[PDB]
Amino acid sequence: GSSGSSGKPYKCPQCSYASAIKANLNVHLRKHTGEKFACDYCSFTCLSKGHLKVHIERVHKKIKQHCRFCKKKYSDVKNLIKHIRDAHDPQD
Ligand SMILES: [Zn+2]
Ligand SMILES: [Zn+2]
Ligand SMILES: [Zn+2]
Repeated sequence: GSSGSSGKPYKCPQCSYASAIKANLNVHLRKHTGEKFACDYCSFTCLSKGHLKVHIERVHKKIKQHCRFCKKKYSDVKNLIKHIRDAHDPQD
């Protein structure tokens, strides 16, 4: 059948790494260790801080935002922005 000569079945849940041995997968994961930026919305994690931010702008995008000025929640942040410029419109 299709499945003939398979290899590198073990995949890394941290990156697109692979190996033909479990042990290897373990030692390989050790390298990933270090800086782990977890999401402040879900059980998500990333090595690149810059990326983590995007995860929220793509996953948790348009989340109930609470105005730090009038403690007013807004279904769509987009609006919250205009609001501040409307009600909380600065002199500058
Ligand atoms: Zn890896
Ligand atoms: Zn998240
Ligand atoms: Zn406000």
